Parts: sequence; structure tokens; C-alpha cells
Amino acid sequence: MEHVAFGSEDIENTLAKMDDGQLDGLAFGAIQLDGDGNILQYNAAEGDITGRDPKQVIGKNFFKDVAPCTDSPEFYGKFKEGVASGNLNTMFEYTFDYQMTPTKVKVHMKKALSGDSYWVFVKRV
Repeated sequence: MEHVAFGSEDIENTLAKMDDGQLDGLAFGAIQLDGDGNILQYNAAEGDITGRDPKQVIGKNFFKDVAPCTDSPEFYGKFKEGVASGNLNTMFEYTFDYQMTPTKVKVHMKKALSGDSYWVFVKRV
């Protein structure tokens, strides 16, 4: 198990070293998005929470295709403001409810160290 705590202040530095295999060892869900919301990485723990197969959602658009329930000012709105601004670090509770049992989560979105990519981290509450 890769030992990194949800909400750590340097999480983006820690995860910068990890390949898709190491990401699967985290204790929480992790999704890497580009600035348009397309999925670049999607780990095992996220699939355990949501039921999605990680291999199959890579390359889909999180807000349009995968997670329409997040297309709202309270989630996608925050994302697109952070991309436009070039900075993003916000944590909030949300309920995921699209084609799944409604599941309450804590979400942390943070700009990655790389270029034009953004993390979404998820854990159950």
C-alpha cells in the first residue's frame, strides 16, 4: 500500500512520481484530469467506490460522459474556475448518484505539479 494521507499539503509532489500501478496502491480514490475534464488516470480505489472499470473510463470526459451529477456549479463550476485561474485547491462533501447507489464522499481537487493537469481525490464519509 502506498502511504500517503488524503488531504496532505504536498500530495501533488508525492503523486508526481507514481505510475498507474503505484496509484492503485493508494488508500483513496484518485483521478487525473486534463484542463477539459478528460480522464488521464483513474485508480483502483476509485473504481471500488463507484463501480466504474478504471481501464474503460480513461479518455472519457468526466463532466459530460462519466459523472453528470458533478456538472453543477458546486463541482464542475469550481473545477473550471481553477483551470481558468491556473490554481485550484478545494475540499468539499458531495453525493455521487448516477447509475449507482447514492454514496456520500469527500472530494479534494488540486492542481497537479505537471503542466495542465488536475487531481480529484475521493474518500467515503
